[PDB]
Amino acid sequence: DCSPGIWQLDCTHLEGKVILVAVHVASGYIEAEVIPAETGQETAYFLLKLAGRWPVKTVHTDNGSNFTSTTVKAACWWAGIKQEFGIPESMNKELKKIIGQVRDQAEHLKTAVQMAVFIHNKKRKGGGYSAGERIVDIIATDIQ
Amino acid sequence: DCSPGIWQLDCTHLEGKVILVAVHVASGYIEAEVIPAETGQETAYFLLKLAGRWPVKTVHTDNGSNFTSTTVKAACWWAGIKQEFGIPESMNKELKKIIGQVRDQAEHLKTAVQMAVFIHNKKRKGGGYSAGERIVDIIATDIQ
Ligand SMILES: Cc1nc2ccc(Br)cc2c(-c2ccc(Cl)cc2)c1[C@H](OC(C)(C)C)C(=O)O
Ligand SMILES: Cc1nc2ccc(Br)cc2c(-c2ccc(Cl)cc2)c1[C@H](OC(C)(C)C)C(=O)O
Ligand SMILES: [As]
Ligand SMILES: [As]
Ligand SMILES: [As]
Ligand SMILES: [As]
Repeated sequence: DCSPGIWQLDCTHLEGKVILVAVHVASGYIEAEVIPAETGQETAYFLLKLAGRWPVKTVHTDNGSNFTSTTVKAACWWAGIKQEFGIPESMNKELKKIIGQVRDQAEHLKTAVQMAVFIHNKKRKGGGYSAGERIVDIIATDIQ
Repeated sequence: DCSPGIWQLDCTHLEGKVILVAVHVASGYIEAEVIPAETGQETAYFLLKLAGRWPVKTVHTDNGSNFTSTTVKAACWWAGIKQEFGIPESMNKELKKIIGQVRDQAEHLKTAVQMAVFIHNKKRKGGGYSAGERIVDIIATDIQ
């Protein structure tokens, strides 16, 4: 399906804390970080992080105002990301499911989150690669 | 050259702050994070993060005592990482070079670091893919 450089970025709340969640839409691969609160500075920094790892062409979000900080515009600018003016899923419900199941295993919400991300990116499809294998396949295919 | 699941993990110091630096040895691709101080908890958490993203088989370090926390052993255990009992470069000098050059562009050391990581992972070889393209090629090739 989708162009290999599109990502979706959003925040959920759990335990009084904010989770920032990136989804590479063609694969389903997520990365995620617990931040103390939703600020433009946290978003910018996460985008900077994401961009030096993957080819990030455009990012979409379900709250466009997330992206209005100058901080955030500065990060998109410097790393050459364009915003998605062009899409009018839920992993957030599912990753939240996975978090709920491991929460036991860890003291800090952040550990549970990364544990949940690990499980998600590694599960093979109901029948069939894993999100982790898919993102890498898609992005390599788009190289060679 | 090297097995696609080997990583090197180490810390450098700059500005009174600790930088944790992961290097995928077959590609030269790095990821990096500024942490407030070198603790076993920071290392564990970074490994958890790294492992849900890439297939991480073994990790090496230039300071084996970094890896003796139970916290750290717990993270390697849960994510199935083995430590490298089997290697007797410098990117640290080079990434530090790249940091020194961009430091100007940012207030916080952390931003400069991610900016430096971005530049590193994206530069094409002197003649020739980039570290970013290489890691993805290696890891996809080892899938199919
Ligand atoms: C604070 C902590 N203390 C521990 C003490 C003993 C053991 Br065995 C594990 C942990 C883990 C622990 C839990 C799970 C895993 Cl996979 C690895 C370590 C944590 C976790 O925090 C990090 C990862 C930041 C150190 C946690 O939140 O529980
Ligand atoms: C605090 C800060 N304030 C700013 C104010 C105006 C503008 Br234009 C950029 C920044 C940037 C800034 C600098 C570089 C880039 Cl690439 C993007 C934003 C930062 C950076 O911090 C992060 C990334 C955490 C927000 C920084 O350390 O300078
Ligand atoms: As957000
Ligand atoms: As943007
Ligand atoms: As370290
Ligand atoms: As280990």
